[PDB]
Amino acid sequence: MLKGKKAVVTGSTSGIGLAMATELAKAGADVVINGFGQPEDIERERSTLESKFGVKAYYLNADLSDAQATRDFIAKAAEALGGLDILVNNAGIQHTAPIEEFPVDKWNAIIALNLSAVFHGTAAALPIMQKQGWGRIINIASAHGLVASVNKSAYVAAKHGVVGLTKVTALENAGKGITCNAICPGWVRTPLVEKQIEAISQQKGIDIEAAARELLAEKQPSLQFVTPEQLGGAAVFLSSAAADQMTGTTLSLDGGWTAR
Amino acid sequence: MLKGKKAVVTGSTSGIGLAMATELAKAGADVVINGFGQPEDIERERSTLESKFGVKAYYLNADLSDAQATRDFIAKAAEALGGLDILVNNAGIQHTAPIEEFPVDKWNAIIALNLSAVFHGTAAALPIMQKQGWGRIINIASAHGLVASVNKSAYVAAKHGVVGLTKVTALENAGKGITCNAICPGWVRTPLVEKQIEAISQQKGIDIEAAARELLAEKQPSLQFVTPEQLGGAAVFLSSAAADQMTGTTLSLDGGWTAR
Amino acid sequence: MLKGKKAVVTGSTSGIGLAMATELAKAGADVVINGFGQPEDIERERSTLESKFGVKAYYLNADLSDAQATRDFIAKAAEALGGLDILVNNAGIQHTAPIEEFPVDKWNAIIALNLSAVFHGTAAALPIMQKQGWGRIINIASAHGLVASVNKSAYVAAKHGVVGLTKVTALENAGKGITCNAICPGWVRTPLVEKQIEAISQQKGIDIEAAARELLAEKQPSLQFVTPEQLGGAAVFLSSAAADQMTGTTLSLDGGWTAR
Amino acid sequence: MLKGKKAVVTGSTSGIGLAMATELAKAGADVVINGFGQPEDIERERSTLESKFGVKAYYLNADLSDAQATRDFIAKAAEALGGLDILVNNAGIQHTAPIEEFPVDKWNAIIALNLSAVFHGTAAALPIMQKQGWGRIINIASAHGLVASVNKSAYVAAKHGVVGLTKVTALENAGKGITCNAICPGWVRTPLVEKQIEAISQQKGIDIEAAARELLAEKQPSLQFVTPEQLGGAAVFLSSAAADQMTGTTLSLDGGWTAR
Ligand SMILES: NC(=O)c1ccc[n+]([C@@H]2O[C@H](COP(=O)([O-])OP(=O)(O)OC[C@H]3O[C@@H](n4cnc5c(N)ncnc54)[C@H](O)[C@@H]3O)[C@@H](O)[C@H]2O)c1
Ligand SMILES: NC(=O)c1ccc[n+]([C@@H]2O[C@H](COP(=O)([O-])OP(=O)(O)OC[C@H]3O[C@@H](n4cnc5c(N)ncnc54)[C@H](O)[C@@H]3O)[C@@H](O)[C@H]2O)c1
Ligand SMILES: NC(=O)c1ccc[n+]([C@@H]2O[C@H](COP(=O)([O-])OP(=O)(O)OC[C@H]3O[C@@H](n4cnc5c(N)ncnc54)[C@H](O)[C@@H]3O)[C@@H](O)[C@H]2O)c1
Ligand SMILES: NC(=O)c1ccc[n+]([C@@H]2O[C@H](COP(=O)([O-])OP(=O)(O)OC[C@H]3O[C@@H](n4cnc5c(N)ncnc54)[C@H](O)[C@@H]3O)[C@@H](O)[C@H]2O)c1
Ligand SMILES: CC(C(=O)O)C(=O)O
Ligand SMILES: CC(C(=O)O)C(=O)O
Ligand SMILES: CC(C(=O)O)C(=O)O
Ligand SMILES: CC(C(=O)O)C(=O)O
Ligand SMILES: [Cl-]
Ligand SMILES: [Cl-]
Ligand SMILES: [Cl-]
Ligand SMILES: [Cl-]
Ligand code: NA
Ligand code: NA
Ligand code: NA
Ligand code: NA
Ligand code: NA
Ligand code: NA
Ligand code: NA
Ligand code: NA
Ligand code: NA
Ligand code: NA
Repeated sequence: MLKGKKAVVTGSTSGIGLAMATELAKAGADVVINGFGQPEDIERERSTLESKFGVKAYYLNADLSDAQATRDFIAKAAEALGGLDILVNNAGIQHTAPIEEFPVDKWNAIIALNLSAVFHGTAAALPIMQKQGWGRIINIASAHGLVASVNKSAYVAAKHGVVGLTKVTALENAGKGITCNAICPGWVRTPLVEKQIEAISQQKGIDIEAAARELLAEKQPSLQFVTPEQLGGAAVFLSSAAADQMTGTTLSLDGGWTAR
Repeated sequence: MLKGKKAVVTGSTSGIGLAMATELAKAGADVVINGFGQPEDIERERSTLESKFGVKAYYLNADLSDAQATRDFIAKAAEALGGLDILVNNAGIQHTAPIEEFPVDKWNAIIALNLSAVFHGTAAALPIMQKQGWGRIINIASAHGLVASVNKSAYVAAKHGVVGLTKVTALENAGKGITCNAICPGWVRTPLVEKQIEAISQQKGIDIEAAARELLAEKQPSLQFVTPEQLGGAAVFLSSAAADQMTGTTLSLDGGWTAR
Repeated sequence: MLKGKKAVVTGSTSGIGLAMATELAKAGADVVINGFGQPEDIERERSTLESKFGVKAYYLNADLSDAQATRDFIAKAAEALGGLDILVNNAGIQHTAPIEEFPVDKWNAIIALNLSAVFHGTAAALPIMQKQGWGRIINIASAHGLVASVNKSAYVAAKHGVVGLTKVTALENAGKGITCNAICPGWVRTPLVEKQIEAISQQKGIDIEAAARELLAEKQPSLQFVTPEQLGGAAVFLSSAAADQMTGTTLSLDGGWTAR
Repeated sequence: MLKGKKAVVTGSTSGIGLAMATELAKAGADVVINGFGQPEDIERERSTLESKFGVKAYYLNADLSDAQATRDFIAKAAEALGGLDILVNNAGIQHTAPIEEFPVDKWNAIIALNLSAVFHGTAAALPIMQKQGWGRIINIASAHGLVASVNKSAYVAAKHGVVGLTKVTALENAGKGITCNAICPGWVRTPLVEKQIEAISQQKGIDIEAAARELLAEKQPSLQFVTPEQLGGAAVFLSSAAADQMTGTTLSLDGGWTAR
């Protein structure tokens, strides 16, 4: 249980982050959610976190590609919650092209969100965690923070950067009651992956499900997707006392991707 | 909860393995324990697992440096339990000396227990897990399965070997309902470490506690020991559904050792 | 020998890059040099590459923190040389502070030079290498592309990013006659390190040389600096036929830093 | 040049080790060769090292699965050469089967040769290198010292062990003029691989060359074999002064295998 904890999840209006926020609320944490989407859907998400799980939930819209807006988001989140105990740096985007064709603005947008926002969000959260002597920073990296694939230069660079940044954060705060770790998923069937499944299905002249199977066979030896729910369980474990001496490391849920 | 699971923990009469067995029993698993020590202490351990936690517990004495005895141990364990769902390959030993002074019999004894027993125990358990379509093999490696220190050639080689073997096990059994992962602890204050603390305290002319502090400062940025209880929580997480797609990987609880 | 090769070295007016350019010229390559410094020193560097080693050398001033200026640099370099066979992405900077005190403009400046310039320079070079069916991209990462230290968040993140980017580059160009690898130095006594040695000497109240010794003892088990000359030899090896199937990897010259 | 160096190559009657011995002799080192094969072929190998390259060469038959015979081999090699400057621990074997079917005697034979012989050979060589203040120990690991594949439990465990052991060796001897590094090849078309190519060709009902292509496509993004000659060049580089601060690390020549 994380009863009375105060949690922030970036990019929690979809996908993995939505499951992060749900599992943390189900464990008893109050939660700040964040991200884009349809306003009616976001408010139903917010209000149902409260009505299902009996916690407080707040939605703060911030485009975390802007540094100042990320730092201001953290301050607003902490004010809403009355503190900040668990920060999940989750928001991220993907774009695929070979390096020489890779758009300079997509490189800049993936580095800004997928790497720099993790730095700015961490910097703004740390003093709150340091003054209270307890904290969790849970960065959502990827198998692509440890290995590469073709056509994903910006994303692999950003995610490797998040793994490095996670290690620094942990070393700087070692013994202070604060841990920092990176969850590194393999394929999870969210919209970020569905786009790639569709691009495959068109490239190969096959249906969507045969395309999902080929996606998995290429990288993920279990031939099964990792689920958002499993990922939210991993974050609940990282938040637990058993994980008090787990810091500066990666937690790979990837169906065997990085074992080969 | 792991209610009704059937677990085996090698080297569970002391240290980390004793905490493994306790936490698994507290989660509801029946447990086979194993290892050396004083018979009165071992039977009190067995019987109190049952009387505290309401599970069945069995002690099977096997010296796991013998291959056949390890394979026969697994069969006897499975017969006792009526199955075998979770295998914790934990038993291990340490010896410190520079390579050119390192005793050939201590190299052979550390490779036999710390590496080969993990192979023989896995081989004997696998067909039971494959026929039922579910399993957990949890190997206790070390930070020394990922990095090295001086004077620990056999142990670092064995533990690196266990990390490799964990990856193979996971790949061969990917998608079958069986996962295999390696818990990689930093310093944990058990008798295996207390001996090194004492050797330090004599080398340096200092008390035991100043020696423990120097041990930690050299390797473990948190300056705190990892606890057996924390480690048993990590094994309970690896045994959970959230970890169904966590396979072939290492889970480092090391206070930041391997982040630097 | 690399007789008739055409090489580009970013940040080759000092330090490691100057030795890169020297060793490549001594192997027979024509060389483009780049970086800041005193104009008289830069022209003496250029002209002495030619007069000592009998190659052609060109100095192209570009601030590689600007993306367009990096891409325009590569085109100008290729025009100067009449081709582009070996690209050494070396220019980089350092800044030390804890995360919550780390200046947002220094994060942006280290990501721009130490990571994004490697991407833009690679993107501009690749089509030249792809059309000729031969190439070397040699990225200068760091031990800090594989592990972390305190107070170096931007730099560790950038260098991890360069290791990821090196892997992508290599995978996208596998079998085309082009390799991409990352040289990962430990401490090398250049101005980037001398500043840290001086900061230590002031923190500790000791002379500069005792400070250099403490720098080395903390991280580098050999207790000796890696030299720029050794690093230029590593790049000459990466450029050789023996390294035709060495791609997507790191080459650590770090006195044992990353072995522990 | 390695003029006047004294080198030992285990398992140098075939494959990679034969190329190791050739390249070292071509650089000017005297060489001890070792391994099984037809006596006429071994003596022609020995004598042609001398007659082509003008060095001294000696053949010492030792089965390095025996610890004492490995230690006695090193002493005999050093007596032959009048010293011992470069030790290449290369001899190794492979066997493929799933873990539960993997023969206990093949596990023991792969651990004995592929791991323990590297320990015994290193232990016997070290005091000779320590007394002279210079040495190279070059261990031939594999991509399978860093990642796994199915059906190769003993070999992946042994090779991971060699990577760990390489790190210890380097740390214990850091700053003494002795380095220890692991060359980690991807696929190299020697008899050890030809057997696997043939097993594939039968499994799939295809010719030998289509089977070699499928072997490469599964693991090695360049779609080209690494050559023994390239590997001997890597060992000649590790033996050079440029590599004086390269210690405790892996040098991957694997066509991109471990980048993904
Ligand atoms: N899906 C996978 O297979 C997979 C695998 C490994 C890692 N990841 C990572 O998991 C994380 C979540 O991805 P997902 O798959 O759930 O994707 P998703 O697209 O379903 O969700 C992305 C979330 O981030 C938000 N977001 C996007 N741009 C933003 C911005 N500028 N500011 C604030 N919020 C922004 C979106 O609104 C959404 O809430 C990402 O960091 C991604 O890199 C995903
Ligand atoms: N303590 C640490 O800091 C630390 C750190 C990393 C990894 N480890 C690993 O954790 C595991 C447990 O170690 P620990 O610290 O709890 O040590 P411990 O000495 O307290 O316990 C070792 C257990 O193994 C048993 N054992 C020893 N030889 C055996 C044999 N031949 N057959 C069967 N059982 C045998 C012992 O009786 C005991 O039950 C080992 O694999 C060790 O390598 C420990
Ligand atoms: N010195 C070390 O211990 C060490 C260790 C590991 C990695 N590195 C890396 O080695 C590389 C070279 O560093 P060094 O130690 O030789 O440092 P240095 O300071 O001596 O040289 C830096 C070079 O980069 C140039 N440069 C700086 N900003 C630039 C810009 N915006 N555009 C173009 N050129 C620019 C400088 O003018 C100079 O030529 C860097 O990537 C650094 O991160 C150094
Ligand atoms: N070929 C590859 O693709 C590949 C890839 C990665 C690593 N490796 C490693 O490279 C090394 C050399 O393998 P190779 O492919 O050249 O194989 P190879 O079979 O062609 O040569 C093996 C050499 O070891 C000798 N040898 C075998 N058993 C021995 C024993 N008990 N004592 C002494 N010598 C013995 C053989 O006689 C022969 O000289 C091995 O360590 C292997 O694991 C090979
Ligand atoms: C696996 C998935 C990710 O890393 O986010 C991707 O490659 O897009
Ligand atoms: C940390 C502890 C271990 O790895 O078991 C040791 O080095 O003895
Ligand atoms: C070692 C040196 C570097 O990585 O550039 C530094 O930490 O500054
Ligand atoms: C690649 C080759 C090796 O590692 O020796 C093999 O897997 O057999
Ligand atoms: Cl790929
Ligand atoms: Cl050490
Ligand atoms: Cl540090
Ligand atoms: Cl495989
Ligand atoms: Na709280
Ligand atoms: Na940002
Ligand atoms: Na059961
Ligand atoms: Na055994
Ligand atoms: Na390390
Ligand atoms: Na040319
Ligand atoms: Na740039
Ligand atoms: Na000599
Ligand atoms: Na042996
Ligand atoms: Na991999």
